Amino acid sequence: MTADLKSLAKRIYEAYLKNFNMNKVKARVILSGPFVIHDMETLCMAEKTLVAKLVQNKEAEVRIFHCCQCTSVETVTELTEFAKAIPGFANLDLNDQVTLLKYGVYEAIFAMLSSVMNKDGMLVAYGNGFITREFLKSLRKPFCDIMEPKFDFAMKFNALELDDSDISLFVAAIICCGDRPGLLNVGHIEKMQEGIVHVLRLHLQSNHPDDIFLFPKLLQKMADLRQLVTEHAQLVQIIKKTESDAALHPLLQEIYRDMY
Ligand SMILES: CC(C)(Sc1ccc(CCN(CCCCC2CCCCC2)C(=O)NC2CCCCC2)cc1)C(=O)O
Repeated sequence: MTADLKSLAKRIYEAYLKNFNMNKVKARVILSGPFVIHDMETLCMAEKTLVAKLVQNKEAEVRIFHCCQCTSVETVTELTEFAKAIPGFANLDLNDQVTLLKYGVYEAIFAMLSSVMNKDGMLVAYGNGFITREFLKSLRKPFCDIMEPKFDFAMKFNALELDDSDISLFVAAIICCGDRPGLLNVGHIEKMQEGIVHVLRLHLQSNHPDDIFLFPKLLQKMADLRQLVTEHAQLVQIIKKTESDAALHPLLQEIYRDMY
């Protein structure tokens, strides 16, 4: 790993630490011991302290869904800044930057969600709440079907024991996929992708000498995320169609529009 490549890995890591409010070290410090949301009584208590304005109120499941949409809008914003640290990203055509982020953001979201999940629940609301996995399963259909596949992905992803230095590069690689539909400058993106993937490979070799297959394991996780997002988008479409009170924020509507 040349000084240039080591420096690119550090640039990407620092961009991740600066641009995401939650990092995995911070999340683990908190999860080691937030207000616990495990039932309807504690949901409504948390709403009154953490999202006071939101609480004529909607059904609980629809309130939770609205709050989730707010966090997605914010994460999409954070991922947009972050992507500028990727060599060549800001030099790409504005329209290609849109296409890459369009397909990439939810893969990045579900990868990063793993850092705040354990087998019993997830840290939420900027580190101030913890919602149990069983509570989310108790919601009425279809809302109970949103988070469980994400916990299942996260348990196996977390068993890889990645740190923030690895995850920042993996999120950059997700954004760089040169096989998204609609790309204008596939060739330049493939070269941008190759550069990030090359740094990811070398960094995993340095940082995880104990796991000689970690790079292909992460390529497979990328593919698993793409399929997780496809399925997620299908469920979101069901909710939007069948749930009168579950309208999508316009930014998220645009992200899902014509996605899959
Ligand atoms: C919104 C759809 C339509 S479905 C969808 C998508 C994503 C999620 C996970 C949202 N979430 C829980 C946010 C929970 C808020 C909490 C609810 C109870 C009262 C207190 C506030 C959360 O913490 N996300 C992290 C954010 C940091 C970066 C990693 C992701 C849930 C549903 C979408 O597709 O966007």
